[PDB]
This record gives sequence, structure tokens and C-alpha cells, in this order.
Amino acid sequence: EQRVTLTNADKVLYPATGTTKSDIFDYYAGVAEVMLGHIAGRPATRKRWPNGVDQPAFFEKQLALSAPPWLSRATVAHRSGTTTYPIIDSATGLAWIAQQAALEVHVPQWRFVAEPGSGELNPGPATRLVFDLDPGEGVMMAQLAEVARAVRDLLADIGLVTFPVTSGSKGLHLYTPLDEPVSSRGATVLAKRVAQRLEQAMPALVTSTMTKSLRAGKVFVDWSQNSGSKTTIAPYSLRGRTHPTVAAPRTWAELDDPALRQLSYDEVLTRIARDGDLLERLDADAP
DNA sequence: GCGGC
DNA sequence: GCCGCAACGCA
Repeated sequence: EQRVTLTNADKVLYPATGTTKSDIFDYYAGVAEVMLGHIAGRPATRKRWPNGVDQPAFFEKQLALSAPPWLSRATVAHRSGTTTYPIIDSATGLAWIAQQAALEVHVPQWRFVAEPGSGELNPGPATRLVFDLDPGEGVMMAQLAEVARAVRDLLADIGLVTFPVTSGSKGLHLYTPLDEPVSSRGATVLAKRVAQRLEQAMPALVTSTMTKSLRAGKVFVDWSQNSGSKTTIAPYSLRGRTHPTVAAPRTWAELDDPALRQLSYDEVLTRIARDGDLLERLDADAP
């Protein structure tokens, strides 16, 4: 029986805009339906600002022993330790998220799948690819959206559909559902090849190695977040920046608008009221 | 934000 | 009151 009590409702987590815990709480109730599909079955990494975006935050992955018993969870082994993650898959789970002041929710591109037998959750294959397009110092949007279309076209050549999401920060994330789910290892190799093929077509506009030295006036097409041990901001997640911006799904037509900007939480709310989930095809097989 | 100390 | 609360890929 899922219950969550909001405390400090009027406490401001975004000093610049007066955005409160209750605002955040309402936002996540507002997006639950369209957001859940994309984080369902996935280990939820939280980044938390209990005292607002002008105060120290922390990453949290392990689930606290005192977190509500009804939260679904699963365990991931990694290079030097085990970790039990929460899995958010209900509106109440996003209520907890908001009460926790977990402004940001991050997930990998794979989901847990049950063991043949009786339900032990283990990491499954990548169900989608993500690309992170990071604009170097002084990089035009004409450069950013041109690169995003180029990635789209490459992926289309191999039968894949691509959905753009402004990261709410500086980035631009592109997601592709896989009709043939593959290992995170394979997905990474595939993504790397795409990033690299693109680099070769427009070396002055695109780079595929992260090294900050080759990162000025160029778009860095980051392919590495398809690694199974990496994580990416969830679609619809708030960002812990001075403004309550969101990893907002966009249309390709919107990318054609030179007046493309990062959206705030409330703009996202009305867009949903207008168009529902642009990312509806992304996780059509979600739990 | 919240429990362990 | 104080403190922790992640751990990639190679920096």
C-alpha cells in the first residue's frame, strides 16, 4: 500500500524562481504517466538537493534500509561491490522521489529481467540506444541540430527511429528503441561506430573522443553512455540547475526552429496536455 | 531528508 | 550535532 507524506511543502529548492517542494511534487505527479514507461524496470540513480540547488547535492544509488517497503528494487554487481537500487514504476514512486528532493533521476539503457524460475531480477539487454550530443565552447545550434539530424539519418539507414530530448542542461540526448535488443556491450560498439562514421563526414563539426582538448567549436557525440555501467538523466527528469529545467522530449520540427531552448517544468506540463508523450514509441514494451 | 551515531 | 549518502574508464 503505497503512501508518501510531503514535508516542507513550501521549502524553496530553486531560489531563483521560488520553485518549492510542493511544485516539484506536483510536477512529478503531472508527468508520472508519460515518464514511468521510460524508467520502468530500470535501476534508479538519484541526485539529491535536500537544501536546494544553491546547496551541496549528492548522488545516491543504494536504497536506504528505511525507504518504504513497497518500492520495488533489484541488485546490481559491479567492479568492486554490490548495489541495491530502487526501481521507480508507479506514480507514488515519483512522489517518494520528490519528497526525497531527488530533483534528478538517472537510468541506464537496460532493464532488469526476471530469472526463468521465480523472479530474480538481473540486468537484461539494452532496449534502446542513447547518444549525448554535447556542444563545445561556442558551438552554434545550427551545428547541434545538424549533427542530430546526421545521427538520425545514419540510424535510419539501419532501420532505427530516433527521438530527440533536450537534456535540460546543455546537452541534447537522442534515443533509439532497438527492435532487436542486444547486450549493452554490443550496443556500445554499435553506438561507437555511428559516432565515428559521423566524425568522418564532418570532422570540423563532430568529435567522438571525449578529451576536452578537442572540444571547442565542435559537437561531441558521446556514445559511451550505452555502457551497461553508465547512466543517463531520465526523460522528463528535472535538472538541479538554477532554473527548474527538464530533460524534455522534442519533435524534429522543433529542432528546425532556430529558437530552440531548454524547457522549464511547467512548459513540459502543458506540452503533455497538448501532445501527450512524444516518446510513446520509445518504451512501448515497458513493465 | 533522514537514520546511525 | 555530525556525517554519509556513487564509482566510469583512465583523466
